[PDB]
Amino acid sequence: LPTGVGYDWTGMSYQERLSGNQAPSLYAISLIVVFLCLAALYESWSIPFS
Amino acid sequence: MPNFFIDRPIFAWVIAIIIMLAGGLAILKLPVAQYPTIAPPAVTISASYPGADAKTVQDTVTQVIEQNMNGIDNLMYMSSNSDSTGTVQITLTFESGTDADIAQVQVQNKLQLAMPLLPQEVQQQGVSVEKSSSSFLMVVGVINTDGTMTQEDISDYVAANMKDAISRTSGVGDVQLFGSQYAMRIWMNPNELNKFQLTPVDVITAIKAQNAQVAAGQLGGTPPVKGQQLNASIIAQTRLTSTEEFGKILLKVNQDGSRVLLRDVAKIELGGENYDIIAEFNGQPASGLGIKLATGANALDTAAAIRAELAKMEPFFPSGLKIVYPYDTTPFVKISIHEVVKTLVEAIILVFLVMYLFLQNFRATLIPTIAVPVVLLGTFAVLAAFGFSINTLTMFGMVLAIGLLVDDAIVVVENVERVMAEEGLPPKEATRKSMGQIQGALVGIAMVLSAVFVPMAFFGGSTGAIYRQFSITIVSAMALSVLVALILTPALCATMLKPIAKGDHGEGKKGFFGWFNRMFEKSTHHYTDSVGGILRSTGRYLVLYLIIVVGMAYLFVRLPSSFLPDEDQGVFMTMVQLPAGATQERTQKVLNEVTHYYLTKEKNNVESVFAVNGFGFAGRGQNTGIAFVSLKDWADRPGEENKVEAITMRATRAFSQIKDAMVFAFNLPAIVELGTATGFDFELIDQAGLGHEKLTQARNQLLAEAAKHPDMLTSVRPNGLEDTPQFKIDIDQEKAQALGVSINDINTTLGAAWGGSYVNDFIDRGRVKKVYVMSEAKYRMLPDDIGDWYVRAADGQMVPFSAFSSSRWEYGSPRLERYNGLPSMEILGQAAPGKSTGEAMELMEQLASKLPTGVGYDWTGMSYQERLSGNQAPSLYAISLIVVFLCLAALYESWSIPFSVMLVVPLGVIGALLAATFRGLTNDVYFQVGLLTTIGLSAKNAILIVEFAKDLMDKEGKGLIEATLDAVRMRLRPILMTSLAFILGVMPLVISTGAGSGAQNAVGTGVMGGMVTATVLAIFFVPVFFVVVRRRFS
Amino acid sequence: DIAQVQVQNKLQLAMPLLPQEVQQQGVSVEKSSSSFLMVVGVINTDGTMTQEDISDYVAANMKDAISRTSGVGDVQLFGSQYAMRIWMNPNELNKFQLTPVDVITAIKAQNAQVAAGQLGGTPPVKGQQLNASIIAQTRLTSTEEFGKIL
Amino acid sequence: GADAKTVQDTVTQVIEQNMNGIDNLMYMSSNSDSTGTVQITLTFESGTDADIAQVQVQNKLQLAMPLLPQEVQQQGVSVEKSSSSFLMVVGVINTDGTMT
Amino acid sequence: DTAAAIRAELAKMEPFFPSGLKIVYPYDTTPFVKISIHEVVKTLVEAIIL
Ligand SMILES: NC1CCN(C[C@@H](O)COc2cccc(C(F)(F)F)c2)CC1
Repeated sequence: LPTGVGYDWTGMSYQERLSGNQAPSLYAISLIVVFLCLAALYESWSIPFS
Repeated sequence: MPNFFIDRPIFAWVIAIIIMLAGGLAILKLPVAQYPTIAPPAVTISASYPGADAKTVQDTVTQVIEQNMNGIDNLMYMSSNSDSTGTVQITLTFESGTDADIAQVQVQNKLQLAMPLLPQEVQQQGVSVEKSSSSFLMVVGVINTDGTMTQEDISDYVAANMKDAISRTSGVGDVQLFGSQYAMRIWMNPNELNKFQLTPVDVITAIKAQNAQVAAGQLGGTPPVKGQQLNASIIAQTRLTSTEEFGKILLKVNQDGSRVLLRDVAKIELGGENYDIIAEFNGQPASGLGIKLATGANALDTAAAIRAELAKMEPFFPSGLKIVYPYDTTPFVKISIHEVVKTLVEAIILVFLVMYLFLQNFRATLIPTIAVPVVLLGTFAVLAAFGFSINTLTMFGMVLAIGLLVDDAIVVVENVERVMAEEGLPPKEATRKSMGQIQGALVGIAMVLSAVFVPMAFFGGSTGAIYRQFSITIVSAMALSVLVALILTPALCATMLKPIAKGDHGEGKKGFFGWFNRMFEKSTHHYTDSVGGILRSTGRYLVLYLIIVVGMAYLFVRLPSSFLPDEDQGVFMTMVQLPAGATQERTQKVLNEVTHYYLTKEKNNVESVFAVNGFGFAGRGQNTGIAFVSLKDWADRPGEENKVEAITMRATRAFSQIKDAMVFAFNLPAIVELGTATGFDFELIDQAGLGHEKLTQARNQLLAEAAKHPDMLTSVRPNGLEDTPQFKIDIDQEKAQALGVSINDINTTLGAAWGGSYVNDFIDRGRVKKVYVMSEAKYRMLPDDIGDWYVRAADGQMVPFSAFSSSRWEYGSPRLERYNGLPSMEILGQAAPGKSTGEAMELMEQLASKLPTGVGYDWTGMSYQERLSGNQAPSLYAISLIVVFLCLAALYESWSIPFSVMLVVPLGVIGALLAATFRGLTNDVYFQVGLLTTIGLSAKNAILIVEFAKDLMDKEGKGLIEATLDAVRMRLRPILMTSLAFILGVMPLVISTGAGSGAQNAVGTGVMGGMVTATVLAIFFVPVFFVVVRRRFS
Repeated sequence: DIAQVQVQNKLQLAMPLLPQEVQQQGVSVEKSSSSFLMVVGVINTDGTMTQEDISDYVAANMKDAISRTSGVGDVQLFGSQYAMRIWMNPNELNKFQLTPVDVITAIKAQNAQVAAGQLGGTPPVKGQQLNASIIAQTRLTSTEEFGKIL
Repeated sequence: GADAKTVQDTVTQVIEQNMNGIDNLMYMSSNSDSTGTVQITLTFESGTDADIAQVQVQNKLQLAMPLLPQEVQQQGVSVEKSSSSFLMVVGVINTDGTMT
Repeated sequence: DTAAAIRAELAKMEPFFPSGLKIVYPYDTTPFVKISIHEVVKTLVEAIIL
């Protein structure tokens, strides 16, 4: 479009964009948390990695 | 717990990783501000009644609003000012912890119901309720370097183009315009008005009639006919848009057929809504935006965003328009926080170096280098959890807690090291033995330091809010340090430390390290022998301890008290006060002299001067002014003579020679949200409707009586303006009726001509702007100009003001004050040197008790806080002392041994007091928190010494003297190395002289002195206390 | 607090439609118990003050501060504050061909405080040396000035 | 009686000027109608206390209220928690046909 | 607490009253509350003694 006209998402689309944006960080944090829990419980890094 | 995590090092590492991740998340998400919310929440009501004196505003606005300020929750007090400029300013102060949003909504809601009772002009101008408990994050000035734009033009441009985008910047909480939009000014000529048979009333009526918005209707609107096909909105008369349109307004058509327009009887232009205040930046016209930071926002990021937005704006500006920053204290905040962070990092590095010097082991040194940062990150996480921010108080509290953190890490690592070097056990078994030795002591120490530091969180008022930051920070740091010492440090010792031979303690090494080991062994032997000799003659050293306690009490009573050190923030202020009746031009001349002096005699130090003519502090008028002087960067102002204190002293000395003006230069308070010192704010209330004159007489009597006590009260002065001449127009309404002149017309003519009248709005370039009608300046200057104004009568003949009104000169107040809804006068003072604030307050109460009947008094401001939180300290610390005794008795399973530990407080207190006294520092907040930290470290050392001694006495058959000597021998090294690390860490704070050096010196000098004397004295006084206690109570 | 906030937010929509007398008297929104926390009476032992004098003293010197005390939800004055009372005589109004409308207009015109402006007010002319507030008609303060209203 | 442009410049712009700086504000959308009506919906972050947000919006709206036309003030500027979806529609008819 | 605050405010007012003016408390249930709670506390102490 011409210069000076931008866009944005509002309402349902805003929430959809937020969910999509924050999904990968959620996955990374959950994987890290599970890895740390396994390392704490089984007293190892090999078992968490496997 | 220590044994659990020695077999599970990975679980300890997982806990540490969780703590570090939480701390990092907090650091990324924490707010940053110079100070937290310290002032009690306050809500301020502002109204304007143009052209009105103080009494008119007070009787028509102030009292009406004050009589409706009922049913508002958590209100400490209320005060109000009514100024001769026509403005009422009412401040309602609520208790700390009150929800500022709820207080503001309640205040405005009670005012919305009071609104119908106010004059229509006040309603038209609007009454605004705001939060005055906060200050400006930044001031962005806009100047014109070509002279093509006046102050009004710059203000209008800033309003139209800059205010919106600045307000939309992230983190910006509020934007106040230093100016106002354009206003359609109608400058009336009384001669032309009389020539064309007109008055100001006619001008206002014509403007209202011919400049309005009319609701027209709609074509084919519902309910329509059964065959309508077109529906359109009808547009009709709309507001005017240009000065030419206003000039064409028709006032009357003469009999001969001539047309009288508005331009015929007046000049039409685009001026300002108000002309009371003129802002200049280095002598050039200037406008500005005052930006307040939003709640929970990062001050540094917000300032950076504001600057980025301004830089984006720069290209589109009209030629000659420039952006300046007269009040930029953000650099001070940045440098202060950076200095604190550098202090923390250098403290960690020095801990590493001292650990390597004393233990000569790389992994042992690494262990604290891991432990301490974990505790710091956890402390950041804890601050974020409880809704705290990164500010000066919290960061200095962290600096203070570094001592305890490093002490814990050093204690654990050094004890494991010593067990390895003595018993020859491997790292795991040695760590088990060490933690079995010291874990109960660590837990008891955590409890004791909790008892020591928690009570500060329960102080009341602004001082209590200040102390709560340190309390929470240090308590969280200490708790996390203890948890780390119980969880991670044992695991790190068990997994990282290498084995050491049974008999190896560095003697066989060569070089500097071998020499140091031999010297330390010899010093330990000498110290052990000296302690053994001391224990044979404990009575002499008990007498010496009594001497130390007496000296401590003497120094404490002789040490002056304060709140916060005054800082060189790169800016300061200069107030100009001219005599009563001085006009804007005289104040402008004086401010020009001040600006010339600052830009010539201090050109090497001053970067710019922002002179505001029209309002100073504690008043606003043509005779008052304020200049905000900005200094160059500290790197460009080296030496004591080039700092704010010296510059202000020199400027005041230079300005003392200015005649017919009081010009006084001074520095900002530590927290600008409070104007506070070692002084008192006192209110003298008219409790029986005596009147203004009797209240003035009572105030004068009180001032004389206070001046008759120079040894206790200093500079007791009123915080207000004296009565000034006023011009009274006494209208004889009988003559007006006889001449057929309506008194309403007379009053409207007088007010519109001399006071100015707001008529209605108009749409300029798509923005609503006010329309003002006022007399042209030439005809409303002097009393004689009153004769130039005529008013039509019922007969149609003009009558002069002299025909139905007389004039004279009287005396009246240019500023009327009320406290708690009653007339009042404010008196500021301070206790004389060597006298406490409480004594000055008591003397002022005694002097007030001898005042005329019907005159009461009250304490407001900091005096109110003093009167509430007066005796709370000693009780809070008697509770703390009792809880410490109980915790120590639990730890040692003895009702008497706790005293041997508790008797160590004076050893550090005396050193802190001596260091403060020699350097001349005061008993301020930073000194007190450093004193508490020194007491905590000394108590920790004494607790460990007594624990070792009692363990030797009980778990082994060793005697009292033998156990004490062995305990002190074992504990000498960790004590000395921790003290060395902390002292070297605080050297930069002690020696600092740059930005933020006031707080740095206040924190560092007391810590240095207390730590030095605690380390020196405790190492041979704690054994004496333990031996004496065990002998007397066994 | 929120209940009162919402109630007042709805009431400020109706306020413009209420009669001007109701607005001038003052619409109030309280959040208080329906029963008195206490009753603070005021008497005169010497007997030198009438009930009206005591009521006026309580209203003018005691009621407002008590209403501002925290926790006080509502205050009911067992009496009333003083006001300047004009007891009209219809026979004398008819004698001079006057009505209560004329009396009210005269009171409004001759008992007022007017913003009269300033000497040397801003924007001033160059060389202006004097700045003073102009004082004009002030509100009457006694029961002798109202009696002199023409 | 004011078109969309005039009411926008006189009301909507003035009101939305002061709406910046309110806590937890995701965004805001306003519309100005030819009948002089103005709506300004401020959508806050999920989990925000709606009552506190309404109180803050009222506090910021006071700073603009006196700057609006007197006709607006006579009609009244309302601030209230809003929803954009109908929970239900309850219709009413007459089965006799007697009522219009 | 509100009754205590009211009494404190009245105490602040009294010094400036006209001659003969006096404050009385024709209706106040707070004394009943004080004596009731005190009586229950007394019964507790006597119960411990018994
Ligand atoms: N109509 C307008 C005309 C222009 N001025 C502007 C001055 O207020 C700016 O001066 C300052 C600068 C910095 C801080 C302050 C503080 F003290 F308020 F924090 C005041 C106000 C009224």
